[PDB]
Amino acid sequence: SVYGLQRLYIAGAHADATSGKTFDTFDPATGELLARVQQASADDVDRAVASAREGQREWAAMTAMQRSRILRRAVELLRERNDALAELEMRDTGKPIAETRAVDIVTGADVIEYYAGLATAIEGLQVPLRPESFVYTRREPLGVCAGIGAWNYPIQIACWKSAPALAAGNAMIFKPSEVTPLSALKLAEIYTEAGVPAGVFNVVQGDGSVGALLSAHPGIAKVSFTGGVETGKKVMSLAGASSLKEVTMELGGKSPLIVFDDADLDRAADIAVTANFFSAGQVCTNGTRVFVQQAVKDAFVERVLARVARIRVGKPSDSDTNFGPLASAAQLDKVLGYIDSGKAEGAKLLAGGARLVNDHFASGQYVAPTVFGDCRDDMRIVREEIFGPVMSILSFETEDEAIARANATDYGLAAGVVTENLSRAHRAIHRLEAGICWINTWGESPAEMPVGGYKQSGVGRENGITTLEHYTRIKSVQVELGRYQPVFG
Amino acid sequence: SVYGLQRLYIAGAHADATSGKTFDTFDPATGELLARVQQASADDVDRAVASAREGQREWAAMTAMQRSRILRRAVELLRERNDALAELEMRDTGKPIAETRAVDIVTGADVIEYYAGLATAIEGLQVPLRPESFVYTRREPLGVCAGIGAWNYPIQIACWKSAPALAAGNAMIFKPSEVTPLSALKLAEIYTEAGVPAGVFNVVQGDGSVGALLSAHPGIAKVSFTGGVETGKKVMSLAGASSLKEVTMELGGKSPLIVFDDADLDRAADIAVTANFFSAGQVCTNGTRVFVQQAVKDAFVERVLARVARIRVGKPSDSDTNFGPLASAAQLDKVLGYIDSGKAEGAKLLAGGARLVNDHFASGQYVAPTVFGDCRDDMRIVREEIFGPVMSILSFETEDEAIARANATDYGLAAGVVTENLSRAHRAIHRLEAGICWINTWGESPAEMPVGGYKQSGVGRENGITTLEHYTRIKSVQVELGRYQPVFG
Amino acid sequence: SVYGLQRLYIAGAHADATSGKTFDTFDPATGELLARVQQASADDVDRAVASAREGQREWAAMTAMQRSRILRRAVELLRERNDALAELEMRDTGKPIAETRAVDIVTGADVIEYYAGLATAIEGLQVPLRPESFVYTRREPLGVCAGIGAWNYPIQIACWKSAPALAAGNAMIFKPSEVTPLSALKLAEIYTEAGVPAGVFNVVQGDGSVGALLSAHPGIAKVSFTGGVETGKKVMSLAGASSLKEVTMELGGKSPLIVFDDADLDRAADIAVTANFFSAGQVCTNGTRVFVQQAVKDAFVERVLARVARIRVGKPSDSDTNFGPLASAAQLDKVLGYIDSGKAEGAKLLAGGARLVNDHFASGQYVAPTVFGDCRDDMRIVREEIFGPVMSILSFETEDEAIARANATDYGLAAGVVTENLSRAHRAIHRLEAGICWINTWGESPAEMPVGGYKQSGVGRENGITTLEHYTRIKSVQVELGRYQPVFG
Amino acid sequence: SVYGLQRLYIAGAHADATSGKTFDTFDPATGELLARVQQASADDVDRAVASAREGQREWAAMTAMQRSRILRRAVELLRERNDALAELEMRDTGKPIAETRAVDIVTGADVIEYYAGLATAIEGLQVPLRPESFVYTRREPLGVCAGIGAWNYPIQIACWKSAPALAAGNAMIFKPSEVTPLSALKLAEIYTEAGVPAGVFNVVQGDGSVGALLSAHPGIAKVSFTGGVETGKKVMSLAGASSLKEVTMELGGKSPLIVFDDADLDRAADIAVTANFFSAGQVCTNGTRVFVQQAVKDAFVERVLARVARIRVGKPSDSDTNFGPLASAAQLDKVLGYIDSGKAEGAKLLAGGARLVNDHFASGQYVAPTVFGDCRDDMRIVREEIFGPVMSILSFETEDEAIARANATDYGLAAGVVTENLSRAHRAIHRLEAGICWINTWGESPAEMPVGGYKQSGVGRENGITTLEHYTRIKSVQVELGRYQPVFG
Ligand SMILES: NC(=O)c1ccc[n+]([C@@H]2O[C@H](COP(=O)([O-])OP(=O)(O)OC[C@H]3O[C@@H](n4cnc5c(N)ncnc54)[C@H](O)[C@@H]3O)[C@@H](O)[C@H]2O)c1
Ligand SMILES: NC(=O)c1ccc[n+]([C@@H]2O[C@H](COP(=O)([O-])OP(=O)(O)OC[C@H]3O[C@@H](n4cnc5c(N)ncnc54)[C@H](O)[C@@H]3O)[C@@H](O)[C@H]2O)c1
Repeated sequence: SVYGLQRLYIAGAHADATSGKTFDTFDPATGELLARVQQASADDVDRAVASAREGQREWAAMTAMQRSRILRRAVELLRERNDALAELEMRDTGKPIAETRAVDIVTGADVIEYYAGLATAIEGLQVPLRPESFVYTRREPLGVCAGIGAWNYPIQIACWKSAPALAAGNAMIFKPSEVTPLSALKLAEIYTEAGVPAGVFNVVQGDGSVGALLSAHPGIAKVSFTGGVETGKKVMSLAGASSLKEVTMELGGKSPLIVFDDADLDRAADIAVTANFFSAGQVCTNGTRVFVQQAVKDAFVERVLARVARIRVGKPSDSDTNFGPLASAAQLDKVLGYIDSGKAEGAKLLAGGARLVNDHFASGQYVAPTVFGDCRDDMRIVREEIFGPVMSILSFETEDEAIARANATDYGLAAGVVTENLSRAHRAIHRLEAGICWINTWGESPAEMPVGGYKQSGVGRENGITTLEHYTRIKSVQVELGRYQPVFG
Repeated sequence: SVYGLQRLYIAGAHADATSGKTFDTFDPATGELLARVQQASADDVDRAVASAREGQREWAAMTAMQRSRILRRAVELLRERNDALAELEMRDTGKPIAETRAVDIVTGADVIEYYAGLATAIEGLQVPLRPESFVYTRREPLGVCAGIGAWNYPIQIACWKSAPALAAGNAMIFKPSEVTPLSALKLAEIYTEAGVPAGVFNVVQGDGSVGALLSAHPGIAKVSFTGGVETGKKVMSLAGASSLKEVTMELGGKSPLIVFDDADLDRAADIAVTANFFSAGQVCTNGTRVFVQQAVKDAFVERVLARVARIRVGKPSDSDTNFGPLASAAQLDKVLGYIDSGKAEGAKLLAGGARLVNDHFASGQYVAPTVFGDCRDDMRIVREEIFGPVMSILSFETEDEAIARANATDYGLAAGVVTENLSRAHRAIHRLEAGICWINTWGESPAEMPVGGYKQSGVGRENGITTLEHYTRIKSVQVELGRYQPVFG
Repeated sequence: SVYGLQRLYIAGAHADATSGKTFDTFDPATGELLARVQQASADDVDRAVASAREGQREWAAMTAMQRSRILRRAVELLRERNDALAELEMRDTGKPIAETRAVDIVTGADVIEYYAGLATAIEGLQVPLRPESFVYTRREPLGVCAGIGAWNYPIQIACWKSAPALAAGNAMIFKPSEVTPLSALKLAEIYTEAGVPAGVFNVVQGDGSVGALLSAHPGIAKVSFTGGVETGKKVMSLAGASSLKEVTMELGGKSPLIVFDDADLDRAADIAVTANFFSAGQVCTNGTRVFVQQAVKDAFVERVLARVARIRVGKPSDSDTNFGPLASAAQLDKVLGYIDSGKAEGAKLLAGGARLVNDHFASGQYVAPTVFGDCRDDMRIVREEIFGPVMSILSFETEDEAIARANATDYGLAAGVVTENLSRAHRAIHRLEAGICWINTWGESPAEMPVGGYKQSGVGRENGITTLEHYTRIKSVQVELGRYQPVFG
Repeated sequence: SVYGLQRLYIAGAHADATSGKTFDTFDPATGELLARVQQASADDVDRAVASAREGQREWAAMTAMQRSRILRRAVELLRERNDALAELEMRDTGKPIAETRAVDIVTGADVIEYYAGLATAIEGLQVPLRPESFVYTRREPLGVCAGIGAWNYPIQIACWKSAPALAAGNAMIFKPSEVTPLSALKLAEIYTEAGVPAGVFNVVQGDGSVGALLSAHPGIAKVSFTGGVETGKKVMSLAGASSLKEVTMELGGKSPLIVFDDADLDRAADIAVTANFFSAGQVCTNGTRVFVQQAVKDAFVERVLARVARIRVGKPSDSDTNFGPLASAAQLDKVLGYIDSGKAEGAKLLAGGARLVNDHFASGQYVAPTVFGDCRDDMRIVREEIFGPVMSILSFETEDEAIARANATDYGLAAGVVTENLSRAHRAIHRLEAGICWINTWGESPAEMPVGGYKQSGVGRENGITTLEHYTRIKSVQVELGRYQPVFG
């Protein structure tokens, strides 16, 4: 194996698990074994909670500025090690090195940096009731938080969950996806090197059974989960049933991109291609239902296909590549099944549609960038999240029609519109039932911008000032300065 | 029956249920039948959701000030009808008319009044990213919210759940406790009279199975529940597993009141009595573990018992009464079982301890105000919420000991201290793991003050500005004003 | 006279001044004497301050909700008396009854209503420093505030200054313009009837020398002034030099309206006419420099002139009138001098340009709606605020040129653009140096929206949540719970 | 001279003035000439404004995080150079090296660090008006700001004024006191080294005439001033009269320290000594009216005198010194004049009272730590700020008396109480008319805590989130998405 045996990270050090079990992580471009990874046992999760409880006490007793400085040092280390971490993330995920060098660590560190600076701005309120009595609130740490990661943006997710948790004075136990377990360990080392106390960021490893141990643990105050809707429902159920934990969930989507007849069509085609094929289509917010107004449909499709034909499919370790394999064979099987469904249900295959098996591609999990035209709302590929590089193009006649069809889903993660018109841009966005909305762009997720789902695409939010506040619990304190008037007299 | 046949309230009118089933509500002071009440079916809940969806559209399309004015009119009607509603609430709950006339409707209307004024102050954010792009957020209504009530403060709970929901532009379907189904229908009539559109406040009736219909319904965006911890775990589980609803939960407690050696002991005894015997002990925030420092224990207990002996136990319809029956026979059986447990495990009975069965008391559910001394942390009466008039007095030696023992519970609703010392008052409160904290007072819950539980006593909060914010969902809108730089070039 | 002798309003009643001096107010449509008005002396201002100090104590001692309810009662009275107050305001100002019935009292009451609801939401902060110490802030009333009014919106200005001051717990002494002294006394009667304590809203009367008495008085904590830039500089100077008062200033402008080549030209012409001729041109925020892109200049001008020709100039007491006289002979002389200047410097007269003196118009102060074309940036009519019905139309070629020329002024009150393009609308507004910015509309000033000037057009803001915050002063309280470590040991 | 010829700092470099004039700065411990400093001319101030305008454009066009990183680098440099800057500040001010090494740069950098992290959290609002229209606000930089410093905390004041100004995207032109001109130049170098663009922090030098050039300059948007009340009144007057600048002022005080009969008397004596003799008494917030309740007066005075006798008066360059000379001969003359007044008016001299003239002290400006007892409210030393090491002790009988006498002043900067009682601590502080209030401590000014004066002790605030917001101006933007309804039709 490339990276050897990897283990748990508890109490400021790498540590042997006590399960007697390991799992494998692979390079999905080559099938090379990257590491054997020890799986945490229930005892290990218990120990990680005890460790986090102890570290949280020391961390929360520091001043807000002491925490700020330590997180700022972690940011420095992430910037310094960006390229090395990007190489590891590329190996583990299959995403192109051109992506992991520019996006994954950059934006992960961006959010740690943002919350490092805001760690001093967490304030309660004060309000008088009368001259003799007033109320103040404290925003106290929750305690020990759990984060459960997905495999498409492993280190970015670890950063985005741990940053507001740590900035607010919590500890976090993080479990990466078993598909991509490696970079979370590097973040744990960096937090320790930056000065984070032992236990404040612990990493446990394993499959969903280890995630369930975290969701059920009575010593954990909050769970933050990124993954599929079916798993999210199990997590929220168990986290609530076990000990009434606070919950945040980010759960995938079938987000609509609406290209109006007064769109800039070059802009629209660029957006649609980014919104469907970045990270080989494995992005929760991807704009996978592309609604295009009839009058510009043919011109728009011509532009999309010309851009899709120029995608540089290749080895993700090659800097010239901008589209690589999917992250697993299970991914490839599911995506190819959806492509079969689209063909069977009468969608028109306009580009791609098959696994690449020539030369080195045969050793990886490569599916061509795929575009279906003449799609209908009742098709499986239109109704269900594919989580791969499959664009569905749907025509519409009127603005009201596009909005109604865009909203006719139980998903609600993202939405976007392309139009040059001032009124249409805002009025359409205001009617779309999604938490993350883009006008004349797609995909950017600034640290300042709260992101999360409507409907079954999630609960709660990440990023922005509001998310830092949601990693605290409110204590209201009423001070009575006057005589307590007896109620029983 | 006193009040006749009572039904559902859907789409601005009373309406027949379709379950084929009814349940009875009684006067717990006399056993008189107050009403036969129709139970909602699954199809009735569906109809209530469709009605709420329609009303929510009209309500949200109004301006914030239009909603504010209508809620202010509802406040006027609640003030005008205070005494008539207080009589109804006294009949249904058994709480003294002296309480329901001064507290239940007054404070329910107080919170509607507060949120009416704040309905115009729900604001998103704006933040620039660069000259070419900026973000704004919208705080949009969730849609249809569900509220599930408890029987100890029926109309107050209905007011506190519906006020922020309606002010933020939502509709609410409310289910009162089957023990106290009557006053919620009066609130629904009042909202309609005040100008609330049909469907914006609907009432369904029934036992826990009807509450579960609401928690599972895919058309409901949020559930707010008041009740016991074990029911709350079931609700949060089903609400999350069904459709990833947002959840607020207020779940009872075993709140500590710490009387220090430098407390004003008259103040402390007054607080302890209020904190244990108001509403015949049926208050979630009651200070039912009374910790008293050894040096003042005997003097404190003497003062407590002198006040307990002056409690005016009697018919709740008599204005001179300040302590009446419990709300049901099941409540009485549970409370009497706890008294049996306390005696068996060795707690010293200092006052009360038995059912009152002389003269008219035999026809009601009356338990004497009960005080146990020499309690231990391991006793069932100290570990478990009794939800009746049973005070447990525990001695301690040191401040560190009192704080450790106060925190050694999975509950976390309220806490309080009595001390004349500036440093001790705040330093102790800051270390107590509870959401609702009182210094030299107990029990007041101003509209401005967020209230809710730590640990297993709750999720989320009620009241205060922050609670209005959590009856909206955040939509982030990024506006790109410049060229979209192609990612696939 | 129509309304008789009018006096001061101090300590909850009308009261004789002690200056020995009076001044007259006239109806600018007819020259009829409306009232003889007593002028306040320095000793009267002292008495008003002592009265305000006493009333402020009672008012601030009330709860926030008590103040909220009283302000809401004042709103009810203003709505009930809207038409009678509108008639008075039309007589005193000369503005059409169609305006005063729909705008002046409606929007004055709108802002009192908004702040009434927010009076309960004034909150300080709390922030911990370390376990042993924390800070909270109080937002305390300033004390006695002064408001100085202008004659174009007399009762609206009185409402907008007094509403945040009173909601925050202050008293206010208000001096209306000597041109329009009457409606402020009616507002003072209404506040008293609504339950405002004696002294909380006092009215003094007189010219600028009485305004200076308020600005200099050592017992006044803050001055809010509406008026011309040159008077404002005198007020802010004296307010600061006398006792370091806080200051809010709203000072008029020369606001640009930019009509782009992709504007809806019917929309643009409607906006331009409203933005220049409402209230006979006597609006501080009027868009009196109308920049029009060359390609649409002729078509835009044709539409403007067609609308100007349909303005209904007439008696302001007739409901069919939508354009009446100016508020005084001094105003007319100034406006006519500007028209003379524009003609001399070469501006092309397109409409209007002279006093109306036929039939009844001869008895009033009427100037025709006037439009100049082919204007230059160096013209006096383009550089200087006219405060009358005189539109200056300026052609431009490029967007960069329009923005540069729009910004090339020491004014900075308002600005606006007309364009159908999403990018242009926001990018242009973000570059315009004005506090009040409109896209595809003009003139609306919602209670939620902070309004005020950049550069020499003002200091501070009115309306919105932030303005309520600036009618309080911050007290920071640090609580030390631990040992004070000696600095001199 | 020790440091040679020092000059202006404009456009990223040291620069020759064009006045032909210099002034001298001295070491007040020895009379050694530290530097000749060039005085800025009017042309130099004009050039500094043009430079600041250009640098502000580049600085504001950066992202908030780019500004944050550059300010964070400035903090690193200040930490690295703390001891060297502390030595310079000790030479220029006369304050003990034990103070300048621990306080002046530490807390100056603390505030830059705080605002560096908050530079990303400056947000406007968004609020809907109706489906067809919404408002958003921008918080835009003011532009070029001016800061005018005092000599008691030269580099700390430069940091505290420049930090929120720069974090919010402004440039600042700073003029240090001519008594202490040196360390502001070092801060300017550090900002440049950290990456601040040329012109964003410029330093001009000279006496009050140069300060007046800044206050009058039409290109400056805001003035922030620290100094005496008489000068503050001139600054606010001229800043308002010239161009309606925004103004912040911090202006000295006569702050009361109230020692109650239930104070910890050792704590109280420690506080009183710190609050009167730190920085040789040259602190604006010093607690120079020490009110002591009669029952503890003698015990309190005995403790104060014992601590005063242990003050280590000596050379400020000696690390063992904790009390050095005053900053100038003019200071010494004024302080000795006040001491003469106290003696003449009958105050009892309890400690100190004279200049130290033995050995090396004769070459410095040394006044002994001085305590007066049996003071009265009508004494000059009690009514007027001395700005030197002169404590006035006043006895009182009742709590109401102490509060009334504490408030009977036109000052209102700080106040504090010493008491062990919870109720008394808060109820007294809530009644004291001062912006900066301390319970059982004195003098700490955390970055999170807004600080400034009531009454004639100031306008506006420094520090806290609120001050960052006051270095922006609000632009409200109304977007109309629907049809503009013609007003003239
Ligand atoms: N503020 C609070 O935290 C608060 C106040 C009042 C009561 N309580 C708690 O309520 C308890 C009362 O117990 P109880 O057995 O009479 O009532 P409960 O807790 O079982 O029921 C409360 C409400 O939930 C409904 N319900 C019951 N089972 C449900 C289910 N599975 N799904 C959905 N809704 C369901 C009930 O019909 C009722 O409306 C007290 O012991 C106390 O702990 C809490
Ligand atoms: N919102 C605004 O910015 C706004 C709205 C209305 C009017 N204005 C301005 O008001 C101007 C009207 O000019 P005007 O000469 O008739 O009135 P003005 O500006 O001189 O006076 C306005 C008010 O200030 C008082 N006043 C006058 N001199 C004073 C002094 N030295 N100290 C204190 N108060 C003093 C007046 O009595 C009156 O109440 C218009 O040209 C326009 O620029 C501004």
